[PDB]
Amino acid sequence: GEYQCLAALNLYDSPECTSLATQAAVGRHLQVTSNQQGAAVEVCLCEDDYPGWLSLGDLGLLKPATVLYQAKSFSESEIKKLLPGAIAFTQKAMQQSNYYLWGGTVGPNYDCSGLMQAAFVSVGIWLPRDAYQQEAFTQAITIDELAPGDLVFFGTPVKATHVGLYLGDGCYIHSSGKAQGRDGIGIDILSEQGDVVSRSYYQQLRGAGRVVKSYKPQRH
Repeated sequence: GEYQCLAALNLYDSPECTSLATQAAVGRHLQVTSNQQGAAVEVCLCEDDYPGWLSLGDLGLLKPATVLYQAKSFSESEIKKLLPGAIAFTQKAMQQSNYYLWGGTVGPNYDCSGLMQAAFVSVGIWLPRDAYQQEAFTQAITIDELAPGDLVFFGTPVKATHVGLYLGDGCYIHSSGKAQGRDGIGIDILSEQGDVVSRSYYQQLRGAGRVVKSYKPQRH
């Protein structure tokens, strides 16, 4: 059935609950499946269709839904007006102590795609959870077409593995990891003239996307 989260919940990428997949903010809706494995149960968050594993203890942090989640729609022009608020969310998040948390979604500690999802949700707009899904979902544009509030994608030939929010003037805001990044939220530029972090990510640049609708996944 469908439930509302009474507290922020961790969802894991396996029944073993050793690696975080996403986090569900208080008030989100999820569906609990009959697939229980080990000490966990498979769930699927409603707003982004994102699957993961919930500890069986956390079932007491759910309240049954009698009104099912339905996604809101926005026109392209409505979305344009909301982009400044998404940007502002990221700027404020950068100012709170934070590190790069794989699966971090509720804050203050984000992963790259989790920051994007949280920023857009703050203005009412849903994105899918993972970077490759955010690229599939958004309207592909060229690098040269980037405008503030568009998403910047980085990764392998197979898929995007990283994402940031374009600010203008080649600059973007993102959460990035330890090995090549800042271990948290910061500013980089799409230029080989940038600093070593900027250069590292620039080498992996894949594409760019514009948010032209709010995500409305399929009801399973």
